[PDB]
Amino acid sequence: NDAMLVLISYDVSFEDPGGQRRLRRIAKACQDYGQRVQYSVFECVVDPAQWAKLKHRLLSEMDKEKDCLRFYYLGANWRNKVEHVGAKPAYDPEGPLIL
Amino acid sequence: MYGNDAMLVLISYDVSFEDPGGQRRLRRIAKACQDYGQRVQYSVFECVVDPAQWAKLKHRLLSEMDKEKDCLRFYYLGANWRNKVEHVGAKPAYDPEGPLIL
Ligand SMILES: [Cl-]
Ligand code: NA
Repeated sequence: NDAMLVLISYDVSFEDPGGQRRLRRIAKACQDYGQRVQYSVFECVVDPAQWAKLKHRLLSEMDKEKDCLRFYYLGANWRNKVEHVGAKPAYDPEGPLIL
Repeated sequence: MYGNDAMLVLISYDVSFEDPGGQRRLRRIAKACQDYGQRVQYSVFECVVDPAQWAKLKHRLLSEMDKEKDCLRFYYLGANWRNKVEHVGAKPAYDPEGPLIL
């Protein structure tokens, strides 16, 4: 199916030992699908098969009692629904602002 | 409640803590956003706003940010944001009582 963008907000206490480990694992899982717009906010462009696989990984890595994941479904036309103002994102500043 | 023309904007404020200004700007931006929704991360905000409200809020946010040091990204979830947001796990620390989704 058509690729869509999911914006993933991972609310984790990263300065805590476990939180740091879980964030690293979640960041690694998300990395090649898009870009890291904050330390724990990820954009992932995914078709249906990719998203089913990815979502399962993320839910497995998080601690459901301590952390929370929020998914924002921007759809296939995410480009028409995202706006960037200001400095380039710290991560991959050479890439496009919008995926 | 909200009007039928209300929509959700998810605001990611990638703010620089290189100097004390960052925390100040974040405090101002958080305050501007607080009236319209909830704070889902330290610098990620949800705001439910109609067109006129958004025009005013957006202008305020752009004026408070430092455009050289910081970045603001706006994600326009539309009038049907409720069908496009999913929460898993613990309640948000800011406004832990309220609904998970506005
Ligand atoms: Cl922290
Ligand atoms: Na960390």
